[PDB]
Amino acid sequence: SWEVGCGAPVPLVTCDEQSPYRTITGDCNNRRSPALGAANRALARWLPAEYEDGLAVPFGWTQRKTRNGFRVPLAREVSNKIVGYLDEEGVLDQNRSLLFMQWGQIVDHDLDFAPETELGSSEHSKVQCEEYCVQGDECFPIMFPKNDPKLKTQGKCMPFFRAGFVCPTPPYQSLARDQINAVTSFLDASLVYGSEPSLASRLRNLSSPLGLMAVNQEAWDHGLAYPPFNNVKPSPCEFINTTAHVPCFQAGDSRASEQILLATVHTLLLREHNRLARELKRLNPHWDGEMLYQEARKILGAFIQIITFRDYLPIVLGSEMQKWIPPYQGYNNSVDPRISNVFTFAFRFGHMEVPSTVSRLDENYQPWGPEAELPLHTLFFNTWRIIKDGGIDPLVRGLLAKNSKLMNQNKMVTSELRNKLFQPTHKVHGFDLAAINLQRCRDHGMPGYNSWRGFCGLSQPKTLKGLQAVLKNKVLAKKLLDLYKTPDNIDIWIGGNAEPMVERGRVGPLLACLLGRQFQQIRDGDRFWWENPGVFTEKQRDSLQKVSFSRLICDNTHITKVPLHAFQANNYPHDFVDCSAVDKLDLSPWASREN
Ligand code: HEM
Ligand SMILES: *[C@@H]1O[C@H](CO)[C@@H](O)[C@H](O)[C@H]1NC(C)=O
Ligand SMILES: *[C@@H]1O[C@H](CO)[C@@H](O)[C@H](O)[C@H]1NC(C)=O
Ligand SMILES: *[C@@H]1O[C@H](CO)[C@@H](O)[C@H](O)[C@H]1NC(C)=O
Ligand SMILES: *[C@@H]1O[C@H](CO)[C@@H](O)[C@H](O)[C@H]1NC(C)=O
Ligand SMILES: NC[C@H](O)c1ccc(O)cc1
Ligand SMILES: [Ca+2]
Repeated sequence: SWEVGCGAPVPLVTCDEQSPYRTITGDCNNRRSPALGAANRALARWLPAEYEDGLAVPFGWTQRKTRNGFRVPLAREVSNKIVGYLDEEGVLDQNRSLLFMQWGQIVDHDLDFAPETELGSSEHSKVQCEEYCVQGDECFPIMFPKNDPKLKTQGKCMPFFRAGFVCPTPPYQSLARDQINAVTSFLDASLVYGSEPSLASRLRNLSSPLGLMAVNQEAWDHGLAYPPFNNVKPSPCEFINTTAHVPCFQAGDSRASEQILLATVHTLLLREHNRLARELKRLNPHWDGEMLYQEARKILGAFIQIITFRDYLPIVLGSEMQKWIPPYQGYNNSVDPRISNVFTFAFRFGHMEVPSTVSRLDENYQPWGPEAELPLHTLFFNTWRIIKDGGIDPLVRGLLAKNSKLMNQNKMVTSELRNKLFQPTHKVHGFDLAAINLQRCRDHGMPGYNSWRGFCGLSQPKTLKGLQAVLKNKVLAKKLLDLYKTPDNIDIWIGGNAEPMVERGRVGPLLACLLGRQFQQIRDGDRFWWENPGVFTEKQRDSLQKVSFSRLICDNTHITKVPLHAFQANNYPHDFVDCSAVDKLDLSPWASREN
């Protein structure tokens, strides 16, 4: 064991038996194993890690080390030969709104986050990766192949730093490297409220005992709130327009400002917390701030759970939904509610659903201004377009009226993500999320595509024609075998996303299984699930079900025309109704009288 820099948590905390609310960290959810699902613990390993050295090192690291007898291809080569495409025409999903993509990023962010170590690294090590493309320690650069346009204009590589892990702790037993999940595994609004005490406290409005989340003091949205700005230099949201000097938002999850629709969604969630606190106070003016914060949080946590499991999962999983996520039976305390490492790659299917543009739409759902449509890449780390240029209402309208990209075997990831991605700590709109996804797959020691096929009770192709029949695509299978030379060596991100979609869904069979299990586990294994007997009252539960994204939008913006089913492709004015024709969240059953 080399003296490599690493972060390892202790990390223990004590538990309260009677507590009616979740902890911030997610500790104490499970009584028998209180750290299960808590943040800052290892991602769970559904199958043993697969490293080149049966050790931390990742496949692709040493030149002369093969995987199953073949060299693994460069992540950027796979990306260029398989993931990329020119023509954006015909790629939109005729029956998914762009809100469908956006919820998935939201749900992803609630559940997992494996930050790189590099933030905790010496400046000489950061600059050595970028400036010289030299592989060492964490630094694991994505090298360009020879016929790559980025060679000519960017250098010999893209920088990349290995994910954080729980660092060797005694007895230096032979355990493979285990990456950290930095947020709570429970679907618990941790992206709004935080997964650590210190952040969760900074986000709160202490000053007024009304249980409010802190809001921006420097700017407002026709009176409605924005999240506070976050103080830290450098701020990537500053770097992208140094004239506008509008920093990133400060939210319960670090990645909130990564793109403008995510920030929009986080802004909707904040507002609902505050709206709930106010109305609860009215009902219960005797409740103090803590009680009002906790009861609102709890309501918002259920809201995310209902929207995800009632509205989102059925239309991702389609015909496999019932098989993996059958109706609820109550809290089972022997279920592992931890997020698996493989899930953090499975759920990147979202990436194939991101389209190349974003639109702002007026109150007649017509283009908001002369440059109302914008290219996705101009919107990475871009808070100024919100603050300065119309607020969230136009952006929300385009989440409703515009469409997600459909996954498609010869048009996988838009070039806005595949060539023009911006990352903090690098200066250029020049990165490739697909390449990064593959490198990270390796970084995490992921078993290859057949291991997971076999895990999920599915066949394991060994030849070209085997592969063709599974992918139902001769040319893609050809390109894959040319790169891999086998299917055992195909990285799970690209293998799982290549399979045609299941009926009524938007992922294939392998991903539906992987995702399927995970979500079933995080519902069944959660002591605070909204429907779990005892968490809410009977009467509370009849109000809670009524929720809808539509209602969330009406309540927290000045939009009055929304569809009933928001994840559907909805075209206005046909599929749009007056806000009034939509159910509310009835808060009466929260009035807790003396008697
Ligand atoms: C413009 C929209 C989006 C962009 C630019 C984006 C970009 C990124 C980037 C750069 C990462 C970190 C990659 C790494 O360091 O390994 C990431 C993480 C991730 N993204 Fe996205 N993403 C977007 C939306 C989505 C959507 C819609 C989904 C799925 C619905 C999704 C799923 C994920 C997952 C699962 C992770 C891994 C989180 C983890 O670290 O555990 N993302 N995204
Ligand atoms: C659109 O999708 C929903 C599932 O989200 C489905 O119920 C409906 O039939 C779909 N419409 C069409 C035309 O496929
Ligand atoms: C805290 O709430 C009070 C109203 O109760 C408000 O005037 C103040 O702006 C809030 N502070 C922050 C930082 O949101
Ligand atoms: C920067 O923001 C200002 C407004 O604050 C705007 O007029 C300008 O076009 C923006 N520039 C870029 C390069 O995005
Ligand atoms: C609880 O989960 C475990 C997982 O192995 C399973 O064996 C058992 O069927 C579950 N119990 C109930 C009552 O659902
Ligand atoms: N927070 C900055 C970083 O580039 C990032 C941004 C967005 C993500 O979804 C994941 C990671
Ligand atoms: Ca969570």
